[PDB]
Amino acid sequence: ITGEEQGVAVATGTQPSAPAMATLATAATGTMPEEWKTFFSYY
Amino acid sequence: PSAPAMATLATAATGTMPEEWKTFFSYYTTVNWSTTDETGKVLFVQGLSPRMNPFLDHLAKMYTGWSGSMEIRFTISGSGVFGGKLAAVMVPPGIGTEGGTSLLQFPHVLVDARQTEPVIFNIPDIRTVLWHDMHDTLTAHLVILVYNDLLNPYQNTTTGTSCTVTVETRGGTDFEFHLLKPPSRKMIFGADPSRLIPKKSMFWEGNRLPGEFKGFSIKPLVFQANRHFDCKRQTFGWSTPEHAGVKLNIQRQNLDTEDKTDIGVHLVTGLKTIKSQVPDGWPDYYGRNIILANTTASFGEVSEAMLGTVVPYRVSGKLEWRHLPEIAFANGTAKNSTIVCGKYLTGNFYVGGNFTQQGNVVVYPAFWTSKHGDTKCIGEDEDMVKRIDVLPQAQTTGGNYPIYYVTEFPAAYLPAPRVYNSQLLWTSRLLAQDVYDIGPEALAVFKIKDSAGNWFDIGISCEGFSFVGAPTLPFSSLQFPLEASYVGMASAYNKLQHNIA
Amino acid sequence: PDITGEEQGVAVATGTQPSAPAMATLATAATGTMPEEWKTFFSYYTTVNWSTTDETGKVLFVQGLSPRMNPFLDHLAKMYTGWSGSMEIRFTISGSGVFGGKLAAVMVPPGIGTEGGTSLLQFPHVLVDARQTEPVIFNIPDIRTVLWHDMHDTLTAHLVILVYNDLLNPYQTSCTVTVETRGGTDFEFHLLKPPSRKMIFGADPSRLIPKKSMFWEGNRLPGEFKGFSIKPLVFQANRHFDCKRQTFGWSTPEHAGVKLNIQRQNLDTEDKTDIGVHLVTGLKTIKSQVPDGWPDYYGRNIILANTTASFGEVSEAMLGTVVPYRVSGKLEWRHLPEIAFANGTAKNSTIVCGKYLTGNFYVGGNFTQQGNVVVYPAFWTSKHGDTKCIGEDEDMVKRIDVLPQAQTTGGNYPIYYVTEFPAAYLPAPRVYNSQLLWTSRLLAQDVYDIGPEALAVFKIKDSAGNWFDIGISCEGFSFVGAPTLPFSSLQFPLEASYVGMASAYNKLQHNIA
Amino acid sequence: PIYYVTEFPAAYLPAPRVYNSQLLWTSRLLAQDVYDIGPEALAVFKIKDSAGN
Repeated sequence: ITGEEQGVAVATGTQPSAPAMATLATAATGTMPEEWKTFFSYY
Repeated sequence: PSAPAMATLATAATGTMPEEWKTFFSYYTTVNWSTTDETGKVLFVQGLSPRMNPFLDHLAKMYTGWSGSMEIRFTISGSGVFGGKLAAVMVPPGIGTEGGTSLLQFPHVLVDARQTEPVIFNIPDIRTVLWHDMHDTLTAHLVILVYNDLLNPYQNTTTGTSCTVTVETRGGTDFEFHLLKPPSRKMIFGADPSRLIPKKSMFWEGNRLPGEFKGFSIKPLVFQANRHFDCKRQTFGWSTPEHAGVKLNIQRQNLDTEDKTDIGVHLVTGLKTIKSQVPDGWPDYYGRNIILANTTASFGEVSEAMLGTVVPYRVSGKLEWRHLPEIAFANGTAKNSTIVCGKYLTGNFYVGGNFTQQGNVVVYPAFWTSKHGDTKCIGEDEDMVKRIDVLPQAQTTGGNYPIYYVTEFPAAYLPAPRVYNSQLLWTSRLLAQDVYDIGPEALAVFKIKDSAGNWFDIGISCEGFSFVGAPTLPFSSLQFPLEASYVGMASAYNKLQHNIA
Repeated sequence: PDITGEEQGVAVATGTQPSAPAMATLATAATGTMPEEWKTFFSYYTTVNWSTTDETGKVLFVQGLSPRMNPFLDHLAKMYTGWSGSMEIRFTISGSGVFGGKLAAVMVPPGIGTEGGTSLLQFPHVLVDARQTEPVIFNIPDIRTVLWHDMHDTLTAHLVILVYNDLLNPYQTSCTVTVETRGGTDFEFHLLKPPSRKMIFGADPSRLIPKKSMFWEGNRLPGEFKGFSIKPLVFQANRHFDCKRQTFGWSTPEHAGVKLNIQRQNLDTEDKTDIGVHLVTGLKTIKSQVPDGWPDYYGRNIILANTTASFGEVSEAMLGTVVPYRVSGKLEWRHLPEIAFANGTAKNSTIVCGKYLTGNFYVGGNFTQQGNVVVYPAFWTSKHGDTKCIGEDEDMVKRIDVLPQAQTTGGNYPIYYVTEFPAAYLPAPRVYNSQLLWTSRLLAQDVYDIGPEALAVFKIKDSAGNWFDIGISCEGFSFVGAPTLPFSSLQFPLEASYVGMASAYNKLQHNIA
Repeated sequence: PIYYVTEFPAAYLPAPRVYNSQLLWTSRLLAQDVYDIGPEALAVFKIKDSAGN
């Protein structure tokens, strides 16, 4: 069966951490996703 | 007198839907997947060109442009036992297929070696312009890489085991030719390069010397001037392509050796010229510094002669000539029964033969003397090819190698005697009278069939040299009844494919 | 499941799919297209000449309905096996308003005979004046007996352009008429094939005469083609091949020399005054002991004398230039001279040559070694009093067997193709040929359907619009339908089109200024 | 560990060669700036020959 690009594949893990640590990091530094398209830059 | 009725009855009898070449898939190639093909190895590269599907191949000759996508139908026909994974990568237009392993960092679909159904790929039609032109190569590519090697559990036959991948093509739902053109009409910047290689081997003459085709040779380098014509009508040789032989005016012994011991040398006049001073049909390959000493009668003492057969021309009378025997060709004034000069067609042209009468005559290159030690086809040597002012050439063009066509010519010591030919005679007659589509960065590709599934692409460049993918393919394995079949315009920098036992 | 259909397979999307419909619409707008463009407009087909000398009822243009009538349909036809429907004819006369005459197009139904004569005016004709100053548009209905037509059907409808009123010319010239064709609304191809899948059975007569004069080599001696000649009787033994692959000759179509072997013996002629002679053994033979490729024409009674100086012989046998066959050493041969060919018995120094190639074979030449050689027939002459082209004389045409021969046949005169050969004091040297070389290669490799009383008629066309019909008989001989016509006028770069199967003993057609 | 091998002429030594701790460029850099490679870390560069080895 043809396997997709995006990944048709199976997920696996063992004893993982949380995703709230991602929120912790996002708090640490307020990095909105696509910033560079927001502010001019000297030329 | 007529009726629609009659047309209705014919549709009943025969079932034709009025444009049904767009519905089915048609054969394109078969690519061998070996149990010895290393990861990343490129199985299959093919840029979007209408020229694939035979039917669009036909219809294209009648159109100036094209658009839309096309479909590729793979049939992976392995056993249920074989393990293996085949990668499919679409290359954004203009990015090269340089090296397999890398490409894999594109987005890519995986195709398993044990698939029960064929796979249909729609090569996208990414374009910057509203409609393409019949020669445009800056198109999206499809690359089929090997991702995990073809595992066969069985190794009792230890090596050389294989699987078969057959390719079929169709117009996409949206493929549509654009501008109607008469068949046979030359497009601006070139004629249709389809008519370059005859269809059948039977018709294959070499451009160097007349003979029956006997196979192909591969070299790292390639070089020929005479009767070699580029895609764009330029030609650095000196001859019209007709193998008519070279017909000359014979001057008497006025500059023949005066202290001779052997058959004399006679300065001649070309009478027809393409290039100044050069007789039309001067044999291109012969030894430098030839010695005509000891040339009593036999000529077999000469090292690299190009002996020619002789016959009279527009004599209009009693044949006052003597018994015209054979000629040795030469070039370069000498102080004795020798011919010193070489490397260039600057010097005066001379004729080795027992001639006494002044007049005009035809001579054909007819036999090759050689040194007793020859193991080399006529034209192996740069040093012996003859230049006017420039030798064209080709070397490995992005992993693609130049080929010489090989043909028989009678040639003294050499067992199985051969001459190397740059261009097929056909390809030469054309490309003389017409300009051809082969772009500066192009490679017009042909497909050479014999039997047993043997095939190998030959491609023609701008310069008009024949190219091949790999450098050592066993030509020895082929069957004579070769057949050519145009393919398309492949990007010069790609690798040409090859599939032979 | 296991079964796989003509159009099936998993659909897979890779990478960037760029919204096909929008771009397709953009392109469609960029260049409008109808379902079949080649049916909306008229395409140049053929021009035919019209001379003041043309009596009433002279046929100008004969064209049985086919796809070949139009360029685009002609090219498409490669992809199909069958056709149906009508074709629209647009024809024009161009001429000075001073000229006067009328021309009548009639759509001849299949069963009618397409010859001239005033009776052909008497069924629905459309007529054009030399002053009309407008194309006239008339339709060719597709009358059939069979539900659809094959690609070679000879039962098709016919178009004849007659001279109605002669072409008067106040001053004292040839006008020109052009034909433009168009697919009808009803035209429709049928069973679909790949091109490169050659026509039916590989027995197709269309593969006989090459489409361009660039390839028209002759079957008697090598060289580039110079037109045709008419004769009351036409004959040749060698390289002549019948419908049935029967050949009374002694040669394969190869036309690449004679593969012979020389015996050292000088045959003890006069030590002077002649080059002596060697007997010959052929390395190869298609028939009886006959070496492959002796010249079919040369003088009997070859008096070799004084020949030591040069080949000044009368009534020549072919002089031929010589090569060593192949060797493993340096070169065993010496100073190979020009050969002169001969057959029969060496009764004397001179070789007694018969009309028949039954005797031993001999060559005049200063040989002394033994070895294999190849010789090419390369020069000829006769006595100064002669002007006859090579192959004209019955007697000099050499025979093993029955000498095939074509008589003036049912209003048709057999023809020789003429090509040039190197020869001297024979003004404009020519050699006569029963066949083209392509019609010798073929007819060797394949059997054909050429009927016992049927001819395969080909339309050979000048540039200047002239045309005439050449038909290949079961015997392989070419025929045309006049005792004499001005081939002198013929422009050298001809083309041929296959016209179909026509009964032998019906006259052939011709239209030359 | 590895030696970058290069050729400069010598006597009596077939296939003359020299051993090198660092490419010239890998030395030019590491002079001009403080690259952040750690005490127990390796900056890994993948070397692909033509043909894929």
